[PDB]
Amino acid sequence: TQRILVTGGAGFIGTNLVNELRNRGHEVLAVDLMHTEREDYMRADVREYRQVERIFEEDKFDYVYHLAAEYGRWNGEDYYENLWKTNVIGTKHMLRMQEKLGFRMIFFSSAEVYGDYSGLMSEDVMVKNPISDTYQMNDYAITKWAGELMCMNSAEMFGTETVRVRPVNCYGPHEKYSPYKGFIPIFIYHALHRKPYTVYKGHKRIIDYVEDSVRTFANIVDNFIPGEVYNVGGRTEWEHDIKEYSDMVLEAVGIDDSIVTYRESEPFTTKVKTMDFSKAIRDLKHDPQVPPEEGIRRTVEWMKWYYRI
Amino acid sequence: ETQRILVTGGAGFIGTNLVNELRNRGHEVLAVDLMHTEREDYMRADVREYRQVERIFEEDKFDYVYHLAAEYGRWNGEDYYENLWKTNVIGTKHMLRMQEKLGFRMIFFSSAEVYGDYSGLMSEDVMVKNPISDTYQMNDYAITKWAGELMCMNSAEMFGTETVRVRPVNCYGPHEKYSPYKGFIPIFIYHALHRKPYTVYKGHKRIIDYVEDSVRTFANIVDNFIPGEVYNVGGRTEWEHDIKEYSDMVLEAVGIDDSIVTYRESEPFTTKVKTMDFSKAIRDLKHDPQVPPEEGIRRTVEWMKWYYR
Ligand SMILES: NC(=O)c1ccc[n+]([C@@H]2O[C@H](COP(=O)([O-])OP(=O)(O)OC[C@H]3O[C@@H](n4cnc5c(N)ncnc54)[C@H](O)[C@@H]3O)[C@@H](O)[C@H]2O)c1
Ligand SMILES: NC(=O)c1ccc[n+]([C@@H]2O[C@H](COP(=O)([O-])OP(=O)(O)OC[C@H]3O[C@@H](n4cnc5c(N)ncnc54)[C@H](O)[C@@H]3O)[C@@H](O)[C@H]2O)c1
Ligand SMILES: O=c1ccn([C@@H]2O[C@H](COP(=O)(O)OP(=O)(O)O[C@H]3OC[C@@H](O)[C@H](O)[C@H]3O)[C@@H](O)[C@H]2O)c(=O)[nH]1
Ligand SMILES: O=c1ccn([C@@H]2O[C@H](COP(=O)(O)OP(=O)(O)O)[C@@H](O)[C@H]2O)c(=O)[nH]1
Repeated sequence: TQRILVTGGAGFIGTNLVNELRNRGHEVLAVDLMHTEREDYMRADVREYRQVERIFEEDKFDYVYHLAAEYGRWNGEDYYENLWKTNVIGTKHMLRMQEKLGFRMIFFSSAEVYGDYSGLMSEDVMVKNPISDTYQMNDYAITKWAGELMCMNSAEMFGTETVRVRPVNCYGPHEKYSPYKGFIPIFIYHALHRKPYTVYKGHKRIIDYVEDSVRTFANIVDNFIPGEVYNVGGRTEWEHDIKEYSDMVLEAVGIDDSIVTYRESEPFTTKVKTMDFSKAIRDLKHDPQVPPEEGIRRTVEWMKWYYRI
Repeated sequence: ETQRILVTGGAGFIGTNLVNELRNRGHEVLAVDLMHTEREDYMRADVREYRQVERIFEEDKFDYVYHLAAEYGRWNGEDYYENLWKTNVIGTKHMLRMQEKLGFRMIFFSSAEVYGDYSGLMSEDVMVKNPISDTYQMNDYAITKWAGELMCMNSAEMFGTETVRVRPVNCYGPHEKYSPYKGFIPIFIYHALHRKPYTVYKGHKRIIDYVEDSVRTFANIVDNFIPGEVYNVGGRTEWEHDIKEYSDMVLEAVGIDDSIVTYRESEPFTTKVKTMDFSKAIRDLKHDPQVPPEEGIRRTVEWMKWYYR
């Protein structure tokens, strides 16, 4: 049993991951940007080196899961000061800590680093494909790619031991609605309130249920390979177009699509994210159990409970 | 037509030379930098601070903006990374938000550091068609310049902003003060003029460019501005030399031997060779440097003797 730090530990993936790691008997400190009522929790703004160093003055960590971030492509454009300071300077503070202390780190990147690539998003597309294939389309995507490069330069210069993960389209319990969240919680919250929402038809995604993904994220402790990078998401065969996902939300809520406005495609948005999960299947026992239809049913149920509907 | 031009980083090395070249052509030029000075047509503005950026534009309308404001140098970037990311990236995003509102034309200062450790001809299209692993940026400073380029291209795509990117290479000459964080030329010159020891890492090659030549090329962008373009600006492909050759030119111009020099094989985490292609600057920007390294180094030795009395 390891001592583990989860930054962004009060977020959506963070909350789920902290619970998964604790269920495995790890000792886990959750750190995030606000005070909470949680146990084994500490506020630390990762932009502030003093507050990052204070996390490490208490105890030694074997593993650090670094999720602390400004999340979302349009959040990143609208709040870019917070984005760059948190996602990049915060990551560099974590790397300076890792170079001093020698913990193992799991860096949270994003499938947004593949840009608008139309082919199979294998991890080696960010190695052997022409650079123009994956040009990042928004500041958020660039912060995650800069993070990856900084992790590799730290490894080269100081022998730091880091695994990078590229999460994909995660949904499920502990993801609150806001207008800056992804499509699934937008669709569910709006459908639950009979409020109109837009479907941009011309795109496809693979959605991953958070309970599955954090199982895989937690498996990195059991087979940690310094220098590696993994796409972590659902299954290649779970790819759907956006109307298919909307129709699953509406069916689980029990209404038709009269509240839906159909548009052809969202500008400046990736068309398709056709992921390859073969490396996670190989090294991390990746084996997701909850496909979109069942996952959306569970997420509708959780939001009804959470919002006291 | 005489233009109204803003130069950020206008009290720095290239900035001071560029402001002078532009004013000599009869442009109206406001210089902006991080400190108060005695200079005329000068304003302090910290480009990290949006309010201070906005204030630059509340007085005057600018036709062209040369954006040089930056934390310069790979080792400076590692040692002062907070300042690096906030100035080089957040500052550039503030300038792009201003460009989106006001519609001025911008020249963005990147770096040949964006080519990483590439061993082939560093043509601009290496950052387009070559495998991404060929040019992985090796330090935070290099990443900030590549991030800036991507942000410029995303602004052009989303808002129709008109930007030319330049990749300066290894610039030297008058108005470059010595510090320990400067590049190899002023380090060699200053130390030699003071009989102070310095190291030569032999296993590298560079092409060095005299600043009065480079700013003539930078000023020429006003006369032929092609939205979306990117140019390497430096000396000539055939001015390539190994580091000992440059040391020997400095020592000869000072009038001493190399007893102050310690020879090492190669500098870790440092690009081996920067074999630049200037064919695009020759085509579009009348690039025609008059001052090769031998003569350039003589003139720079002369200027440092005057400055440091
Ligand atoms: N589908 C996905 O959700 C997805 C996809 C790709 C990448 N990611 C990445 O996975 C991670 C988790 O995403 P999420 O969906 O849980 O988002 P989230 O916003 O719910 O989680 C991020 C957490 O980081 C915290 N945080 C922000 N700035 C901070 C700071 N300065 N100091 C400390 N904490 C700070 C936030 O308060 C939040 O709780 C992020 O790194 C995100 O970029 C997620
Ligand atoms: N000199 C070279 O060989 C070379 C090579 C590649 C790229 N570049 C780029 O060219 C530009 C000029 O380089 P230089 O050699 O003249 O360096 P320099 O440091 O002399 O010039 C940069 C200037 O930016 C100013 N500055 C820094 N932070 C600022 C802030 N927040 N607000 C306002 N001003 C700020 C500095 O005070 C300085 O005067 C930089 O963008 C640099 O990265 C130079
Ligand atoms: O209201 C909406 C929102 C989104 N969509 C569509 O749903 C798809 C998914 O969009 P999301 O923004 O949820 O997800 P994206 O994959 O585009 O990026 C999102 O998830 C991955 C993260 O790394 C990014 O930061 C985040 O913005 C897109 O095709 C979008 O057009 C709608 O049809 N309607
Ligand atoms: O004291 C020094 C500093 C640098 N260099 C070498 O000079 C070259 C130019 O390095 P600089 O940092 O000036 O520029 P860059 O590497 O960023 O092009 C590199 O090969 C360095 O190894 C050197 O021999 N001695």
